[PDB]
Amino acid sequence: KKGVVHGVATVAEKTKEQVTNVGGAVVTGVTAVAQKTVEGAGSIAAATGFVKKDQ
Amino acid sequence: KKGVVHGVATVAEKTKEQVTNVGGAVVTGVTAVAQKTVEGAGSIAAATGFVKKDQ
Amino acid sequence: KKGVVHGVATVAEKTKEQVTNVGGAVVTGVTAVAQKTVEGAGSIAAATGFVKKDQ
Amino acid sequence: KKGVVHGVATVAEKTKEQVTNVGGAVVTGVTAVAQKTVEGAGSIAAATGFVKKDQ
Amino acid sequence: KKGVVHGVATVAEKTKEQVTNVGGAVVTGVTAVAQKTVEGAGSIAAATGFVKKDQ
Amino acid sequence: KKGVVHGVATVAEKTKEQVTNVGGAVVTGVTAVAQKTVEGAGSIAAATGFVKKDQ
Amino acid sequence: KKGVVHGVATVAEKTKEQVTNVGGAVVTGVTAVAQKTVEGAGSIAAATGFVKKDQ
Amino acid sequence: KKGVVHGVATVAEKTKEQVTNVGGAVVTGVTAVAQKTVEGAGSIAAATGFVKKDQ
Amino acid sequence: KKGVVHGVATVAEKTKEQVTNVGGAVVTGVTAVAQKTVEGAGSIAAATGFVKKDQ
Amino acid sequence: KKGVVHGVATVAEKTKEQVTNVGGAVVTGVTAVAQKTVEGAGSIAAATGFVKKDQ
Ligand SMILES: O=C(O)Cc1cc(-c2ccc(C(=O)O)s2)sc1-c1ccc(-c2sc(-c3ccc(C(=O)O)s3)cc2CC(=O)O)s1
Ligand SMILES: O=C(O)Cc1cc(-c2ccc(C(=O)O)s2)sc1-c1ccc(-c2sc(-c3ccc(C(=O)O)s3)cc2CC(=O)O)s1
Ligand SMILES: O=C(O)Cc1cc(-c2ccc(C(=O)O)s2)sc1-c1ccc(-c2sc(-c3ccc(C(=O)O)s3)cc2CC(=O)O)s1
Ligand SMILES: O=C(O)Cc1cc(-c2ccc(C(=O)O)s2)sc1-c1ccc(-c2sc(-c3ccc(C(=O)O)s3)cc2CC(=O)O)s1
Repeated sequence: KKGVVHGVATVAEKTKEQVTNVGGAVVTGVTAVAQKTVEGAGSIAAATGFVKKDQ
Repeated sequence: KKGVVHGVATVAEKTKEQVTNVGGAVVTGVTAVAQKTVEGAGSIAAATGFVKKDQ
Repeated sequence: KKGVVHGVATVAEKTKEQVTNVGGAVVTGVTAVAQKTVEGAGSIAAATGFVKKDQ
Repeated sequence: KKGVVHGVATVAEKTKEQVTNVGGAVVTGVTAVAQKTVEGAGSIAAATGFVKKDQ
Repeated sequence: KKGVVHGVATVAEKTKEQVTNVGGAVVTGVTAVAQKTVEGAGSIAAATGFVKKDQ
Repeated sequence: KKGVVHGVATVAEKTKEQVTNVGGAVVTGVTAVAQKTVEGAGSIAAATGFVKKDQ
Repeated sequence: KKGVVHGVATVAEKTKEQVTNVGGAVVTGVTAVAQKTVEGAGSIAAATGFVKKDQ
Repeated sequence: KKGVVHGVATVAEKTKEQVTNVGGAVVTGVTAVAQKTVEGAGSIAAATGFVKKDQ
Repeated sequence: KKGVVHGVATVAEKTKEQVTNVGGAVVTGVTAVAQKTVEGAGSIAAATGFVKKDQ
Repeated sequence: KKGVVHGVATVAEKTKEQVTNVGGAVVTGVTAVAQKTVEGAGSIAAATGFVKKDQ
């Protein structure tokens, strides 16, 4: 076989899960957050996949 | 087989799940948030997939 | 087989779920949010798939 | 088989769900929000798929 | 088989659900929002699929 | 102060919420159920406050 | 002060929430159930407060 | 002070929450269940407060 | 002070939370269950407070 | 002071949390369960407070 990509690719066979991202956010997984009190200014309480590039 | 992509591709066979994103947000997964009190200015309480690029 | 894409594609066979996004938001998954009090100015309380690019 | 796309495509066979988006928003999934009080100016209380690009 | 698209297409067989969007909004999924009080100026209380590109 | 009750009482001051029940059911709280398919014979799908005393 | 009860009482001061139950069910709290498929005969899918005394 | 109870009492001062139960079920707390597939005959999927006394 | 109870009592002062139960179930706490697939006959998947006295 | 109980009592002062139980189940605490696949016949997957007295 032959393949040429510029990116971003994701090429496969017999594949149970696939995610391609440029951005941005993708949530595909099981996630449970239980929480009782959030205070403070300002605290990232429960972050799973996170990116902060403030300018 | 032969394939040429510019991106972003996601090419496969026999594949249970697929996500392609440029952006942007995609939520495809099970997610449960239970929460009782959020305060503060300003706190990211429960973030799963998150991207902040303020300018 | 043969395939040429410019992107964004999502090409497959025998595939249970598919999402293609450029944007933008796509919500296809099970999601439960239970919440009792949100305060503060301004706090992202419960974000699942999120993108903030304010200029 | 043969396929050439410019994007955004989503090509498949035997496929239970499909979403193609350029925009924009698509909501196809089960979603339950129960909520008791929202205050503050201005707090994104419960966001599932979200994109904010204010200029 | 043979297929050439400009996008946005969504081509399939044996497929339970399909959405194609350029825009715009599409709501096809089960959604329950129960809510008791919304205040503040101005807070996105419960957003499922959302896109804000104010200029 | 003085108080004598036989029950069921609920005596208070400065009190935001009150429920007295003998029975029977009382629903006073925020509740959101979103649901897509219920089958089976016979399955309690989503029960919040529940009592079954079949004889 | 003086108090004599037979039960069930609930006596208080300065009290934000109160529930008295003999029965029976009382739902006063925030609750969100999101659900996609229930099968089987017969399975209690999502039970929060539950009592089964079949005879 | 003086108090004589037969039960079940709940006597207090300056008290934020109170529950008295004989039964029966009481749900006063924040609860989020997100769920995608329930099968089997018969499986208690997600039980929070639960009592089964079948005879 | 003086107190005589038969039970079940719960006597206090300056008390943030109180639960009295004979039964039965009481759910007052924050709880988040996220779940993707339940099978089998019959498996208690996610039980928090649970009592099974089948006869 | 003087106190005589038959049980079950719970007598206190200046007390943040209280639970009295005869039964039965009481859930007052923060709890997060995230889960992806449950199989088998029959396996207690995730049990926090649990009692099984089958006869
Ligand atoms: O609002 C728009 O104008 C954006 C926009 C509008 C579209 C419309 C389609 C139909 C429309 C109609 O019909 O009206 S409008 S598509 C689209 C975008 C796609 C991808 C974008 C990306 S991808 C990326 C990075 C990738 C990798 C990085 C690293 O590694 O740093 S950064 C940034 C951006 C943007 C940014 O600068 O934030 S914007
Ligand atoms: O970068 C920041 O400064 C903003 C910022 C920064 C935070 C940090 C947290 C931890 C940090 C650390 O630890 O470093 S930083 S939270 C936060 C914001 C929350 C909500 C905002 C809203 S909500 C809204 C509208 C809602 C409804 C409208 C209608 O109807 O028009 S407009 C606008 C905005 C903003 C705007 O465009 O003005 S900004
Ligand atoms: O003790 C057991 O055997 C029962 C049992 C044992 C399990 C184990 C799991 C792991 C174990 C291990 O690892 O050891 S054991 S799960 C389970 C049951 C689930 C649901 C049941 C239902 S649901 C229902 C009705 C619903 C609706 C009705 C209407 O409308 O009348 S009646 C009745 C029953 C039962 C009945 O009274 O018959 S029993
Ligand atoms: O259905 C009923 O008949 C029971 C029932 C019915 C009532 C009604 C009220 C108004 C009604 C109307 O108006 O119609 S009916 S109250 C009540 C019960 C309270 C407490 C009970 C307990 S407490 C306990 C244990 C405590 C500790 C143990 C260890 O350590 O082993 S076991 C068991 C039981 C029961 C059991 O054997 O399962 S049952």
